[PDB]
Amino acid sequence: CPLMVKVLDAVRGSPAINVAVHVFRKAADDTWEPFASGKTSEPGELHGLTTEEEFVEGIYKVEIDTKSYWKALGISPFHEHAEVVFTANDSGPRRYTIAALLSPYSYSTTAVVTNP
Amino acid sequence: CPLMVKVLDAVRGSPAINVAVHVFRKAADDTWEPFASGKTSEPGELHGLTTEEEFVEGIYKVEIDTKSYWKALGISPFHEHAEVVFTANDSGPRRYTIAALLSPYSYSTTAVVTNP
Amino acid sequence: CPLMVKVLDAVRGSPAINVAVHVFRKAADDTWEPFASGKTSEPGELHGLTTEEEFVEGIYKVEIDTKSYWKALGISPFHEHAEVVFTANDSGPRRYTIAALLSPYSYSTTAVVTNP
Amino acid sequence: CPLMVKVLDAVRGSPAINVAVHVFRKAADDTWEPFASGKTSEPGELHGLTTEEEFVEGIYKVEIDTKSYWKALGISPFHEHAEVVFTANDSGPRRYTIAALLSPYSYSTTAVVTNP
Repeated sequence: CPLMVKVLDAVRGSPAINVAVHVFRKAADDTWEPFASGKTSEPGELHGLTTEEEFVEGIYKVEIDTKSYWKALGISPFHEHAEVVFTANDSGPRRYTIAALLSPYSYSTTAVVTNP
Repeated sequence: CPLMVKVLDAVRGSPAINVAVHVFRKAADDTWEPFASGKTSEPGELHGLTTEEEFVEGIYKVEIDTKSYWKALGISPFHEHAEVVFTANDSGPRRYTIAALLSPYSYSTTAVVTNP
Repeated sequence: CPLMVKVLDAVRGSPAINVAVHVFRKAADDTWEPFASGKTSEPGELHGLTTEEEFVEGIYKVEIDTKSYWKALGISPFHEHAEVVFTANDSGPRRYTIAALLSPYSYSTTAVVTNP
Repeated sequence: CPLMVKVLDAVRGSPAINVAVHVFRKAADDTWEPFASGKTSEPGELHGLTTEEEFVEGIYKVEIDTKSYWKALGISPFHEHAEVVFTANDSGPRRYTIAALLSPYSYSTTAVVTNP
């Protein structure tokens, strides 16, 4: 698991469950290729998106469907979605945790990059 | 101003000056059309991007070139840019402030929406 | 102003109005001495807390009464208050802006420090 | 483990290791009693601070010595420390995760409160 996504809800102080996540990779065409997707589970995590073989250097985009999450709760949100765009670079083994902290009119995203 | 962007630097405790910002509007073809651009000035703000007449209902993207900002300081940051995507003016004209707080591996963005 | 406090609400996308703020300075006895207080006004700001002459070197505490803010809105929040503690003016006089972004279970605080 | 503390470094995109944490409980005297302490480990977590028997309803303070952490890295920080003050309330089983995201001039803190 070189790539993990974790989503938290700052209004309720809870993991954000059932949030759709889409991952894209920038293709030679300079367009965004579907790469992986999933919905967050009870602890607000999405595991198993990819494997070390497939997760080669490149530019990746992580799209989190925050608007549907707030709409389920009855809260009118500002953003259409939250996007995280980054380069993956070989340099030691790397694991990536992309964390997102959600409010209706604000979000924070942080990357924790560790080397096992 | 109907649209104002404010950018702060969490490492130095200072406004983020000379940050490039590009604004796009989603067209009828579902492509992103260039709408306005500029660079933050010394208080970390960008004003004058649009007028009330031009700033019609639509889906807008604000792209903040964070990577160039950190590289000019000697830091290799995680994100390629910070992107904020939102529906604007769909219940009438509003005034939008988009704020971004920058760190090398993390950013936060908040919207303040007022009714003129 | 040598000291300004700005408070935003991440749930509503709005400045946080009528929030009580108390400022304390650490005394020679290591107790917290009351220094200034006030309430945020409609743009979410509190000005006029002190003067350059009064705002000497020291350790200062800014206490933001977040709990009362959320309770007046019907929400039972996690934190009792938000506290910001910092050394001020130790290399000469500076101008401080203390910003706080509020959600029910999360808050962020940032300092912007400028040299007059 | 009803209480866990997790500390992240937004400059380096890493867990914040060896950060001192002190936990206090508000005593009948209305003063702060030492309750638990520790230093964060490699994944930036502090476990084992207390037990369900001892963690009764009350007001608790968590103090994170952020200033020493930045000083070790050669970065001049703004805050003396980060403080988190909250009430623990019986109402179902509750576990508390206090998360802190650190930058030199900014920090965020979030509570994730779950019921097993």
